[PDB]
Amino acid sequence: TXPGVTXPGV
DNA sequence: GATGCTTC
DNA sequence: GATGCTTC
Repeated sequence: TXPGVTXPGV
């Protein structure tokens, strides 16, 4: 997730 | 070191 | 099955 904690996603 | 899901 | 790395 994020970044942080990508997206999701990417 | 945690860490985290979403679309692709 | 592949992604996507940061801020915390």
